[PDB]
Amino acid sequence: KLRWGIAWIYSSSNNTIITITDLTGAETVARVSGGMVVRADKDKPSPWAAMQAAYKAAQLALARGINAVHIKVRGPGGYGMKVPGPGASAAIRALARSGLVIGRIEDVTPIPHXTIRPPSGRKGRRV
RNA sequence: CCCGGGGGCCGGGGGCGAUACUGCCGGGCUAGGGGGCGGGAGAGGCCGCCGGUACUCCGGGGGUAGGGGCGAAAUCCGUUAAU
Ligand SMILES: [Mg+2]
Ligand SMILES: [Mg+2]
Ligand SMILES: [Mg+2]
Repeated sequence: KLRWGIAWIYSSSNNTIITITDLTGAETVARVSGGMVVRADKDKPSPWAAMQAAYKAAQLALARGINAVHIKVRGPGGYGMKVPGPGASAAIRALARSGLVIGRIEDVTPIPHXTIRPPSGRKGRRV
């Protein structure tokens, strides 16, 4: 008997956030971030930070009764980075090793169908 | 240098001629141009109605305490429940 849930992974260039919830996504069983598992702010987007956060969220979900999960990885969608950051792969790898039953792995980064004006002006981030 | 003769001194007018070229007058054409008909092409324009995701904000439910940012941080957001 497999109780199903969803692992949302937010992999940005500065941090990662793993939220494990029920299959409707309304009930949250666990939620970990890189700042909750890493000493300094410089290591939040580290694959180590994503790996240990995925471990902690997985043990919490297994302890609270979730044994199977789909995976939805994402980055900051719209006027930002349209790809998951550097910790999504490590997070899913730690999820797989934690003993949780994997369903479907999908990218759910929100895509603007046009858009809004992004930051940094018109000369870019360095001029 | 002076004398004598011819030429020019770029022009005006008169007379007699020529009609290729330009102009004028008349007639006729279709080669350029314009006006058409037909089937298509186009982010051409104005006007009206509608949608797509993204986004921000707001209200409620889940769930704690971080989030955001950077080369590193810090200001900043958050325990009136944030991400
Ligand atoms: Mg003489
Ligand atoms: Mg004279
Ligand atoms: Mg003289």
